[PDB]
Amino acid sequence: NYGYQPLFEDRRPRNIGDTLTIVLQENVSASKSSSANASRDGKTSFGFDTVPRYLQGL
Amino acid sequence: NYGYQPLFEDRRPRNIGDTLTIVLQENVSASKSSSANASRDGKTSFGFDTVPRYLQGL
Repeated sequence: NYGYQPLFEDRRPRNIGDTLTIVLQENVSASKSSSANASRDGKTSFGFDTVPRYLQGL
Repeated sequence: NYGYQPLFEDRRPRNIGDTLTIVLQENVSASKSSSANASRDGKTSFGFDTVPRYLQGL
């Protein structure tokens, strides 16, 4: 004797020892990315190629 | 016995121990960028290639 068994209810595990099918379908995909940058360029110049006479002391 | 179980309400977790499915879907993307620049160019010239006689002292 197996006890009350339903007639229209789906066949589910109910007690200890009942078997159940597991469809293993795992798909995990995690990602991360990052970046940082900095730049700085400078040029300076001053040339008195021909100095006038009133400014040759400076 | 499991207590009052609704019939048309969706199957939600209500008490401690109930299971809930989480669909992990994260998509975060932050960005920032900036720049600055400056420039300055100068030329000056004066040439008395042929100096007139009344101006040869200056």
